Amino acid sequence: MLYLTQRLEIPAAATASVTLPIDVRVKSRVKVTLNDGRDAGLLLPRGLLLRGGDVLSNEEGTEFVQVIAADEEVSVVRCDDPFMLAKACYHLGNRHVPLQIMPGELRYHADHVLDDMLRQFGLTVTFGQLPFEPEAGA
Amino acid sequence: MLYLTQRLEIPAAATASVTLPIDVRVKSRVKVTLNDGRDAGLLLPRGLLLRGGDVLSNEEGTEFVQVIAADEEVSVVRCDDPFMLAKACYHLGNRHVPLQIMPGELRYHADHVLDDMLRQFGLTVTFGQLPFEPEAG
Repeated sequence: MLYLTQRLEIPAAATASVTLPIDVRVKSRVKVTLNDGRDAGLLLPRGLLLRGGDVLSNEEGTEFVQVIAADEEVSVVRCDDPFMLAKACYHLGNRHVPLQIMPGELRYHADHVLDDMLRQFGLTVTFGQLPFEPEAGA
Repeated sequence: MLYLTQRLEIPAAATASVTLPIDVRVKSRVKVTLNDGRDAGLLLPRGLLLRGGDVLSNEEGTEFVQVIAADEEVSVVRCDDPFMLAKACYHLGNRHVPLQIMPGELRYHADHVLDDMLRQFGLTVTFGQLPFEPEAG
């Protein structure tokens, strides 16, 4: 039974693979079927951030699996007006809502109350099944 | 004494004014000093936010006091890259920091800890003595 351990920075062979949510990419240690086929456990230190593209490796180095942010039910906000988005970011952080931030776009786990709070800013909120990479801050 | 009890939606020619910082402007019941030296007691409806430009009057409609946001010690954050400002807003709100948000310009009570924290994000912080008007949520 192969078990993942250390996390390298160097993006080696993408021959192996695994796809997990944000929920599990902060467990440091767990197990479920993978993408390369070969099931495997986990051995990562405390308080680690696993990002889409972040390669992993074992003690032997024979394998270099890759972590992939699985699609997750999220609310997506797209606007080309930084101000309207800035305001939003403020109020979401004020409720400690894990949020993904990119130019012209925001992502947070689907929640209608939040969608209505954002629509109250004249923002368009649409549902999506996409990878969720919220801001570093657990 | 003199009591200001209403905030007329309808403007009017001001007969006086009182300068006040945000902490006071959130206070419904309080004794203040008009800029002409007279003492007036604010007795407006509870839970109301006084903004600069607000005009308070009395029952008899014989006094129209204009609220002026007092100059406060604030840090000012800018960046030609608007996307950089957003992340700062998210973190500031995470810490529940009163914040004034304008297009390409943030403002908050000067605090050196927050300043460094924002420089990390690579934001240039500046200082000013300006009227502070934080978001109300």
